Formats: sequence, C-alpha cells, structure tokens
Amino acid sequence: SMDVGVVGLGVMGANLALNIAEKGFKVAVFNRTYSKSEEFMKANASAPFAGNLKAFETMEAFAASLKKPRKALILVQAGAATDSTIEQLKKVFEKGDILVDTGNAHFKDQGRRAQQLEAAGLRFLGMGISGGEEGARKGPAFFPGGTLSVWEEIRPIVEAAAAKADDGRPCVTMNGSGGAGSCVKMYHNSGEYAILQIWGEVFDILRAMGLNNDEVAAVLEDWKSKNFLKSYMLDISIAAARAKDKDGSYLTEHVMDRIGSKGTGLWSAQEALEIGVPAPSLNMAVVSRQFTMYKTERQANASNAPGITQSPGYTLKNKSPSGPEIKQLYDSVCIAIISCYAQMFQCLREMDKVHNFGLNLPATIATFRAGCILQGYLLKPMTEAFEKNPNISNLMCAFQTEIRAGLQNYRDMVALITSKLEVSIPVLSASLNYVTAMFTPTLKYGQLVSLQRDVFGRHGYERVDKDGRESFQWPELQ
Amino acid sequence: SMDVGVVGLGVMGANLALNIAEKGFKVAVFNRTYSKSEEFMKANASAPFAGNLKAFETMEAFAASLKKPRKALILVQAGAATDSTIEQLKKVFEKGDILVDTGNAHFKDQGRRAQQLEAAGLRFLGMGISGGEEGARKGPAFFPGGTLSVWEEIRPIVEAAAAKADDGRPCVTMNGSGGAGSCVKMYHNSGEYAILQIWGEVFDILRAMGLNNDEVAAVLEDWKSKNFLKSYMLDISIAAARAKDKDGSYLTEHVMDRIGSKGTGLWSAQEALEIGVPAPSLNMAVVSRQFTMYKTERQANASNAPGITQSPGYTLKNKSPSGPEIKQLYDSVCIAIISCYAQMFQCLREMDKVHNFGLNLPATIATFRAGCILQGYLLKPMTEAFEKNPNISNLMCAFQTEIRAGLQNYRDMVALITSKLEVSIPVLSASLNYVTAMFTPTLKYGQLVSLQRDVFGRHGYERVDKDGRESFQWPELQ
Repeated sequence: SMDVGVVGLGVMGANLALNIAEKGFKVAVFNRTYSKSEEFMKANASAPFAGNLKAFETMEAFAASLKKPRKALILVQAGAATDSTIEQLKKVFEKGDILVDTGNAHFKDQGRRAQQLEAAGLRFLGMGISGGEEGARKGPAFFPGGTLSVWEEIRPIVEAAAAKADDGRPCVTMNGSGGAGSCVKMYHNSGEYAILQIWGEVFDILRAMGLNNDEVAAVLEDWKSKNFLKSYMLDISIAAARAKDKDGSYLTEHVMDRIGSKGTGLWSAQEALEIGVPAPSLNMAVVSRQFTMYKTERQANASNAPGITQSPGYTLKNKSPSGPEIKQLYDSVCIAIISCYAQMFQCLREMDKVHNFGLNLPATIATFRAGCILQGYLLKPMTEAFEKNPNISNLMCAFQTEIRAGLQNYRDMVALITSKLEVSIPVLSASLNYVTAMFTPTLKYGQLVSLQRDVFGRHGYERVDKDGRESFQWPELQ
Repeated sequence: SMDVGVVGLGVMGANLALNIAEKGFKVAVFNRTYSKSEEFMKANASAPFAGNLKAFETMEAFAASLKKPRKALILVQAGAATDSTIEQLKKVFEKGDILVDTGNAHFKDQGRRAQQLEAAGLRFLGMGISGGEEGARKGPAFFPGGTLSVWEEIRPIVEAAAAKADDGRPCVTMNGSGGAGSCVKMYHNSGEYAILQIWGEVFDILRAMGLNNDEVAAVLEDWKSKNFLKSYMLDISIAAARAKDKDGSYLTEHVMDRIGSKGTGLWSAQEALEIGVPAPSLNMAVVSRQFTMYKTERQANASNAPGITQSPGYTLKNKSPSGPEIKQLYDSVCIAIISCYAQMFQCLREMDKVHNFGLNLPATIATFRAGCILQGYLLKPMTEAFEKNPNISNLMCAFQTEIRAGLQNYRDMVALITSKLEVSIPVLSASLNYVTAMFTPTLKYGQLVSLQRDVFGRHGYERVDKDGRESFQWPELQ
C-alpha cells in the first residue's frame, strides 16, 4: 500500500516523487501518457530506493494502491488539464480522500475546486511549490492553504521533503484557508519577476558602461561576498553572465531578447491593481517583459527613426568592483530589492484582510528562507522584523537605516543612467518612486488631480480641514 | 409621439436631455424617484424648448410615448443599477426596439448584453460619452458600437448633439461591433488618467522648485500660447491652480491628497496587461492614484522614519517661463504626453485584432478631436498620421522630429528631479522608459532574464542565430 500518489511527471513531478521516495515513503506514480512513466522508471531503475516507486497504468488501479485516505499531489502544470485530471480522480476516489493541487493557477480557481469538492465529499488543498528542478529533487518550499484538518494528515510527507532553513525549520507551513497557499505562491512569483528584472537591468547598465560579461560577473561576485545580497537569483545571474557558447563566445550575445512568461506574474499584477495596493515594481516587472515581446515593433520603430535614442554615453574609467559608481549601483540595487519585497508583503497583508485567510505573516515569510527562488540572506532580518512587530506600517520601516545611507546614491545613479545611458530601466526606476512616494505624507499632485476631477466630473474632493466632500463652482471652459 | 427617451438624470442625463431637445427633438424622460424628474422639469420649465421635454410616470407610459422603434438611452450608474433598468425596459418594449447603454460598463459586459438582448429580439448599443457636465450640454463626443443596424437608426440624434470638430465633422462614428464603443471609451479614460497625472506632476515639480500657485499658472499659460499643448486638461489645470478658498488662499493647500477613481482606468490597465501590450504610463497612472489613497500608511511611514526622503533641493533663479530649466520641463511634457497617446492607441490596435471589432482607427481617433476630455491640438496631426499610413508601427514615429529634439532635455530634467527634488514622478518617469525601450532593437536585459529562466525552470530560450528554442546545461547551485 502506497503512502502517497504523485500525478504528472514533469520537471517538478518526477523530481519531487524521487525526493519523497528517497525520504523513504512508497509513492504510486501516474502520468497521462503511460509511456513517460516507463521512461521515468527506466532512468531511475537503479536508484537505491526504486523499491518505493510503483508506476501505474489506470487511474482506478493507482487509486486502490493508496492507503485510505488517498493523497494525490496533482503536479500537472496546466489550468485545463488540472480540471480534467481532477475529474478522472474525483470518480475513482472515495469519500474522505485528499486532492492537493500543487498546480500554479489563480487562487480564485482554488476557492472554486475546494468548495465544490467538500460538498462532493473529497478534501482539497491548494499548495505551492518553489525551487525549480533542483529544488524539487533536493527540498523546495510549499505554501498550503485549505482545510485545517487536511493539513495535519499531509504534514509528515511535506515537512520531510521541504528544504530546511538554517534553524532546522522545514520551509512549509499552513498559510490559512482556501486559496491562501496559491495566493502566496502567486505573489512569490511576483517578487521573483521584479528581482530577476533588477539583475537584468544591472547587466544592461554595466554593459552600457563598458564592462564585458566577465567584468560584470566579478562585481556580482564581489557583491555576493559583501553578504547582504547573497541570494539564489544572484547566483544564477552569475552563471548566466559567465555562460559561454560552443564557439567560445558569451551565450548572452546569441540570445533572442524575448522573455516568455506563464501568467503567475500577470495575475499578481492584476489583483494588486484590483484590491488597490500600490505595487509599481511588481507591475513594471511584467511591463518590462511585454517590452521584449514586441521585438518586431521595436525593430520597425528603430528603422523609421535611426538612432533617435542616442545619448552622450559614459564609459567607466574604473571597471573594478571598488570603483565609486559601482558602489553607487550596489546601494541602488540593495534598496530597490528591499522595496520589491516590501510591496510583495504589503499585497499579501492586504489580500488577507480582504479574503480573510487568517494568514500568519511571520510564519509564512519564515518559509521563504530556503528552497524557493526568493531565498537569500535578506529573508532573515525580514522574518525577524515581522516577528518583532507584526503590525508594522510597512516593511521598509525596518530598514530605515540602510535606506537613509544609500538613498542619495540611489538617486544619483538613476539620474546618471537616465541622462547618460542608452538603456531602459523600468524596474530600478519604478522602485525608487515606490520608496519616495511611500514615505511622503503629502503628495501635492494629489491635490491638483483631485481638484481637476471636480472641474469636469463634479466628483467633489475631500478637504483636510472640514469633513465630507466639497465641490467648487468653476467657470465655463468651452 | 416622442422622438427618443432618456432614463436617469445624473450630471450627464439631464444635460444631454436638454442638449437633445434644444436641437429640435421631443424627449421622453424617466427616473426612479419621480421627485427628481419633477425637479428637472421644474428648473427647466422656462427653456424655449421645454415643449420638447416630457417627464413620465412609469415605463408603461415612457415606452408608450416613443416613436417606434423605441430608442432609449440609459444614463444611470454602472453595474447592478444598469442591469435592473435594462430588465424593466425589456418587459415594456417589443421586437426591434433599441437599448442604448451609455453608462461606463467594462466592454466585456456590453458584448454579453448585446447577445442576451439579440437573442431576445431587441437591439443594443454600448455607447460611451465624454465631456463632463458642460460637454454633455454643449456637445460631447460619443463612442458607439454594436449592431450597424441600430447605428443608422440613431445617427441623426447623436450627430446633431455631438460636438463638431474643425472640419465640421461630428465627434461620433460607428466604432465596431459589440463592446467596441465601450472599449474606446475605456481607453480614452485611460489616457485621461495618465495625462491628468502628468499635469499634477508638473504642479508638484514647480512647487518644489519654488514657484507659488500663481507662478506655475503663468508657465502653463505660456505653454498654452506656444500652441502645441493646447488642450482642455491644460485649461482645467490652470483653473485648478488659480482657484482660491474663501479665506483668500490657494484651494490646493486645503485639499486632501486622495484621488478617487471609478474603475475605467483600472480595467484598461488590467486588459492592457492581459493582452500583453506595453503601456507603462497607463499602468502607473492608476498606481500613482493608489499611492495617494494610502495616505494613512504614508503618514505612519513618515513618523517612523522622519526626514528620510530629505534631498539637496533645487530652487530656481528665474520663475519666468523663459527659464532654461522651465524650457526642458516643456520638452519633457510634450514628449511625455505624446507617448501617452501612443500607448493608448496601440492598446486599441491590439484590442481590435484580438477581439475582432472591425474598428477603423482613423475614423475613431478623429472623433477624439473635440467634445471629449482628451481633446486638444495634438489630435489633429495624430489623426493625419493615421489617415496617411494606417499600419504605421507606433504613432511615435510620426513625431520623430520633436522627439529627436527634446529627448535629451527630457532625460536631463528627469535626471535633475530625481537627484535633487523630494518629489515622486511615477508617470513622467514611466513614459520616458516607454520611449527609450520602444525604439531599442536589442534590450540586453532580455538576454540575461531569458537565460535566467532557463537555469531554474528549464524553460529554454530563443536564439537570434539558430531557430526554435534551446536550453543550456548548468552547474548545480544548491
């Protein structure tokens, strides 16, 4: 009798299964195209734990092997296929069993699937998984939401396969009801986008300033040694920059500049907008990708107006990590990244208030420390900040010191990049605005726009001295 | 019999009624609280066209008086209010009649309504209207869409009431089917958001640079005479700036910095994101308002980190429009505004192909020339530009000259404001990135990010030299 069943042998599904197999649990496996199951069993025939790997043919056979209550991690990356798979399962399953969708769809869909199901007798759980291929095999992070009782049943299996933080804690924790887990995964992917784009801009900026791919890597490597930015994403950027083609040249130069995406980012942007929390970096991260996808249009515009974007340029006198400007960039990045995290958490906090998940923010953040793509040093003090005072106005307050120290440098660096370089910095730019705007008591432009709306729409405006709305009597303008 | 009916007497309802009856048509009126109709016919009983106005009892009556096919213009608040009203009408009308919704619905709802109604034997028309209270009376712009059949039946009343642009052409045209008209209005409101914000930013910047409310007015005033920026919104900004409170001080100083919104801008942002078209200025326009609504949080953040946004500052030598700095700020705005319109139009271009509206852009953009909020000089050359080459890659090229000339000024100003001023410039900033990004053939950050996605997710990447997708082999990182 199998302890758990894993549905869908993808990048994640197969690695995850192994991980759980190696942890000692007997796992029934199942794929759409049985053939793949074969190839799978093949490449892993020799593993020392291949005895815990039972492959199957028919759902109905697969379902009987699992110890009641069955437990099935649906690892089929889809939207539709996930619903299709849920139907197959739902039929061959019995009252009480569990269906865990580790899927990657809108938290709103999870609220649906769950609700139908409980009324149909089966128990559901929407759970996120971050770590990628390696993370899946070695130990990712999970972000569950759903029935409180369902968690306790599954806890042993996931706590064992989760990555362990520097404090022995497994990076998994019940985040709250319904789609709470899928929401956290969504916003996680949201911050991921903003951060990857930040590194990407750094690359573009340094290249513009005269550094070649190797010299860039040395500054990333220096920044890694300074510790504050130590992160997975930083590591992969270094790999990405040093990478070389078969012909011995930098890979990056042969890469078509069009960034694909699969939606998590897009939705987080739309919901942030929906509920109304300001998250400029999260949006511009998606917009920045949209920029690339329009390769054809950009090429046409260029032809129509040759070198219109031309600037004076700025070639670096000191291409070494200790150079004055490179230190200016460093601070920029540190703050920029901090604001990305800030916005990400503010969205989550607000999302809890609105959907009432009963989210335990400091418990959730703690599970970001390893396995997931967002892992890195900064997660330590951020976890502590939210542990120390859970009702903090905003995450940036906790870093008031760091921020004061580099804010001017942040301002100078983008001022210089803007006037002198021929590079677009969507995210680095939006992030600075987030910082300046969020620490400003009175935004004057809000006074003007507020009045304007009254001029044509007669919407009225709030006053700082009275109460209620006031509407001004305006002269005709046509 | 009656020429046409109007339901709902908001700021828009009443005025449009008078607009229409003044033009020679008999207009049946209805409303929920018959009191409101009483108050309407009340205040307007002396008008030389009152005999072309008739307040009604019930829909039985209202629908009774109208020349068949009944044509009704619903003018109530969007949402459930509209839904109800259409249902009441539905009972009291007959095969062939026409329901013209004109109250700001998300273009997807209109397309649905169209079908509902079309399967029930009635005709529907989603028809946006813009111009505000004054414009509603003097003649605004209309953005209709749905069945062509209805259009030619309504063309007289809407043409006669709409504003006429220079060439004497009225600001109305059939925009396409279904929700094509509401879509145009949605994006019209989206450009409006961005541009209002740009003026608001100008106010903030000059105030920061030392100008008092009356001195900025003089700058705008000079900008108007330069003609290129002549626009409605410019005019109202001037009024807004000049306005004084009963205590004889500037109104803006007593205004609560919180910008309300009603959705159209929000959705335009979400759909632009959805179809994937890059509209950074349209997106940040909504965010900038979000920034203001978080007044409480901003106030708290400021208390926990006093003087954190403290900057060098920059006071101007001459507060006269002849000031060199004021001159570059001018180029900045010109260019900023041009990209706003550009983004707006690209959104519609793609919207049309995805949703197959059969929209004729040059006809559509021509109806924006007068009556609507976005009206101004620029709409003239822009209209020409699209009549000249309908499949021009991006409107920005048609303005290559002006861009080439002011681009560095635009960069230097933004650089200056970023470095020295204690103000946030969300949209002036995003718009500059839109310009630099859209004219750049190769965005290098796209190369890094592209590869990054491969590292962890094994998503592969497109090559500029091979064709298809490739995936590299990477070192373990954990």
